[PDB]
Amino acid sequence: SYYTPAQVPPAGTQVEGSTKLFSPLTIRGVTFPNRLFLAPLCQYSAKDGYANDWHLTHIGGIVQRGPGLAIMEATAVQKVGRITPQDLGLYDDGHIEPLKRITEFAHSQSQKIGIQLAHAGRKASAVAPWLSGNAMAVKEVGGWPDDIVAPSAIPQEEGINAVPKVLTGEDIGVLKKDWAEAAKRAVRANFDAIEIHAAHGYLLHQFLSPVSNRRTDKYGGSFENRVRILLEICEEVRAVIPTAMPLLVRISATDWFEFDDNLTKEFPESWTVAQSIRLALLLADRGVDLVDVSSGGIHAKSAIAIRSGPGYQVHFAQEIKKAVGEKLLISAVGGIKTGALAEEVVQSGIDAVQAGRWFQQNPGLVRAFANELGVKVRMATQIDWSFE
Amino acid sequence: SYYTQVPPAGTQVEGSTKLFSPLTIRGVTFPNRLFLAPLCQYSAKDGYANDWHLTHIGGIVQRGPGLAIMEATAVQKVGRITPQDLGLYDDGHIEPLKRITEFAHSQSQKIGIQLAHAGRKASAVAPWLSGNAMAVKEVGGWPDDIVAPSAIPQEEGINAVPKVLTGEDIGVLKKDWAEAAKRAVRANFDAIEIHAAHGYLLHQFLSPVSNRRTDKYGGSFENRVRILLEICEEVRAVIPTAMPLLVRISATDWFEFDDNLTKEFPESWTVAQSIRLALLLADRGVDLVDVSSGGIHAKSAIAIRSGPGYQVHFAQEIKKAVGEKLLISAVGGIKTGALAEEVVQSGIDAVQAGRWFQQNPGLVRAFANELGVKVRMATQIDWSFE
Ligand SMILES: Cc1cc2nc3c(=O)[nH]c(=O)nc-3n(C[C@H](O)[C@H](O)[C@H](O)COP(=O)(O)O)c2cc1C
Ligand SMILES: Cc1cc2nc3c(=O)[nH]c(=O)nc-3n(C[C@H](O)[C@H](O)[C@H](O)COP(=O)(O)O)c2cc1C
Ligand SMILES: [Cl-]
Ligand SMILES: [Cl-]
Repeated sequence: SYYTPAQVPPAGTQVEGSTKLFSPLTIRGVTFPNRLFLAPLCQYSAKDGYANDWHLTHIGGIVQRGPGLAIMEATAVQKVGRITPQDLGLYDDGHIEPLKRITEFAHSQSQKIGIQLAHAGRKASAVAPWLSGNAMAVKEVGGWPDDIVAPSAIPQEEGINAVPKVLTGEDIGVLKKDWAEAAKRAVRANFDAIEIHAAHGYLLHQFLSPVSNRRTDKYGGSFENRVRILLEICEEVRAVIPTAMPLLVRISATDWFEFDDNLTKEFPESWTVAQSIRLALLLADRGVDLVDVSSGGIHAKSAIAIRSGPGYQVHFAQEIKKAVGEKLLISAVGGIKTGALAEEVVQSGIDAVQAGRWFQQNPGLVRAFANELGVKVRMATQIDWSFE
Repeated sequence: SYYTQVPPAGTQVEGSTKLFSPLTIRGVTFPNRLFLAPLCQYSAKDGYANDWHLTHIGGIVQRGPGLAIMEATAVQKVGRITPQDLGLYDDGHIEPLKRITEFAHSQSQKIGIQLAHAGRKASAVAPWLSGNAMAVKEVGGWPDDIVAPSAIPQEEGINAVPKVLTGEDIGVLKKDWAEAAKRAVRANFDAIEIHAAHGYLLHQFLSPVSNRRTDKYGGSFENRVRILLEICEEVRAVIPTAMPLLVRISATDWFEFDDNLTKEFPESWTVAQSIRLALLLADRGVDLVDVSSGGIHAKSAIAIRSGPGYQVHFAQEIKKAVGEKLLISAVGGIKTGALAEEVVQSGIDAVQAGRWFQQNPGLVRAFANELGVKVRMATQIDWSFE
């Protein structure tokens, strides 16, 4: 073989330097070149759940610049489980082909790509956040307010959201099968990893939290009952995806009520960090490789933790990681917006960090972090050449 | 109508800089005067655009350059710079480029493409392999088939000696430039640029260093500019009258600024000739000239340099000479918003940036921040700042 090109590592490889952040991480059959992941970040740009060239150019522009793993936004496992009418879906076989075009591009760059499987439950059929932080998408704009579902018939915010329909046991069986089928579709779309969304007040968190889950069947009313649907979904997803495939779960570490004097009185039973630790070990027992630690979402008084400060919920990730040790990988997310902070989080014992907004603000976040840390991390050949 | 506006990304929503003020050419309005300069990606096979080009251009267009000019795109197969260049020499090239213009248009953005021919600098390797070396046939090259006005290699002992274009070859070449322009129109580009710079084919005719012909295409100024004037006429005859037509020139071979190089190359391409040419181009429906420099010789490299605004003065000299008869853009190290605004406030109509966009696709927002103004991004991108 003549004129063989010089071999190069994937973009995102630490070619000079010894930071932990830009050191590789292997989970089962996949090696990520570094531990700075793109967090799932809804784009509100789809019709009928299909990815289009917005998603391809958005994700592709970031993947050119070497995140260790690029996790695609919340992708609904049921049509009625979309957050907005503009969400991605994996509930139709037709969804596979456009997503495959994105994974193909990532793989042309020798990059790793994942997707977050999701269901919004009682927070479904809402409008994009630039229209409202919480308002219904009515049927005339593609909404389905009459068809949203939940563990209990309680609206997210009364007077704003539709009252959800209560899932029956049969409905829960169908839901679990649909989660598994969406996972099978993600595999057919050639994703390298899958994440289950169990956070941010969406359907699985609605079962986890006694604030939203008032059921008295086997899916509510005790810790074992409240985590049951998530544990069952993890088992059934693991049963249908390759054993080589990393399985991630994103959780809300707490409803935050436990940390405020008044809110604890108002909601004396809620989802808490101690329950998250207990849950994390049960997840590890079912083949979940990594848990990403966010927080919030279950109530108007408990927003999704999208905040303005640095590393604002790293401490939850650290408490969980201290409790679980090497039995489970942990990633932190939230305001991890400089290289110094990202490296400090992983040096403290956290296995990886994720950034969401900071990648959309700066698709070259990896190189910014590398520059701050005084190390060299390869970009795409064309991009590195542009610095000449 | 129930449940019913935002301006395009790149619109100055607060502030009064000239840089982020709109510019109208014929039937097209650009929301600002910061353009993405043509920037080869060396990522194509057989001239076809692919998802590298789509994700590269799309990621920049999301962030609102007034006009995104796509890289040198060959009008003949043998006119590619490298075997990895884009082409518009085959109808098959239309649909992949159409996907890119479709995405730009979904963002209400304007997109152009640079039609090009490398002449005696064709069939070279990508620059990270060599600044100048032949792509041999075994790696997709065509050294035996490169063409030029005169049988003189770019660098002797490095580049193949080119075949001399005959009169009939020149007729075919002009028809191929026009056919590529027709294909660019069918791919739904908003604007077209003719590449007449950087030592490539049309500059090879312009400069007496490379053009030693004694037919009607060499040996005098009128003869040396002839092929470019004729190509501009042929292209204008086949594209919409509403379409902006740009030309990129090399302002000079640089030999005129050094006594020894003037002795060694007593006739070369010069700024004064660029001024004369610019007015002839304006007469033929060229709307805007972008001012670069260099390329014709090892002793005259393409001006890709490390300093700020390093050939702004050529653009200013040409703009002073042509006045309102022609629009002028500057390029080269225009890497901060303060500099870009100073350049346009000196009378230049627009500025272009190449490397600085690939380094930072959000260059527009960086420049706007430095200037203390607000320039809209795609809705999703502006939302990510909440
Ligand atoms: C516009 C937007 C969309 C988001 N979409 C998702 C999503 O689809 N899934 C998810 O789990 N989190 C989502 N999040 C939360 C982020 O993944 C992330 O956890 C949060 O923004 C904090 O990290 P950051 O400071 O790096 O952005 C979103 C956040 C924003 C601002
Ligand atoms: C990698 C690379 C590729 C380029 N490709 C082209 C091209 O296709 N056509 C062109 O006219 N100029 C091309 N240029 C020159 C640029 O358009 C630009 O004029 C030059 O890089 C200086 O401007 P800048 O400082 O903004 O990069 C290229 C430059 C580089 C570094
Ligand atoms: Cl979310
Ligand atoms: Cl060039």
